[PDB]
Amino acid sequence: GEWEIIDIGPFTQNLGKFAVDEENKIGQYGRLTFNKVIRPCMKKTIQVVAGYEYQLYVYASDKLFRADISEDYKTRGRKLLRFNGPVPPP
Amino acid sequence: EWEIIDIGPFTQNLGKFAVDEENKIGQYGRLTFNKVIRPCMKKTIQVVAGYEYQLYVYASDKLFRADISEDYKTRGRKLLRFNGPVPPP
Repeated sequence: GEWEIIDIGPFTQNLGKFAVDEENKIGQYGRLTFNKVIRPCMKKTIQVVAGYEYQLYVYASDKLFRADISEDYKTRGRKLLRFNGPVPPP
Repeated sequence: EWEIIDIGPFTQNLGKFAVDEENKIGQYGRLTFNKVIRPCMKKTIQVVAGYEYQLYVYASDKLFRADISEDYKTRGRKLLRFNGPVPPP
């Protein structure tokens, strides 16, 4: 899935020291002294959209070509990947 | 993951764009756009944006629930949420 349980080893314990240090910046509680991080530790790998790839059958100078073009997500920046032909119609 | 889209203006526009970019590299001479025909396929590309971490941390003998985010590209980290005290898991 998207969720995964991790070891409470060092990297994790160091995630703990960060939490408290940032908590101390806020100070909602006392001057929190870091003790330890315990099981369970949940890690959510966040997947988002980078943009797309379009596959075309396009007729150029009456010749059937297959165009592979990409487009970026937030910028709509498009780039032509491949362009071969002529190719058999589908 | 794979998607089929119609061949409307948007898609024809994609075709006008493609040819025009081929004219630049000109591996097939000067080509003139006619039309884009079925089928049109669209693939969505997903990349990792970063991570969220759910921790159970002890602070001054108090058990808290902390949520941190960490950013893929930059390793940048932020404390989303810090509540407590909370009963042991």
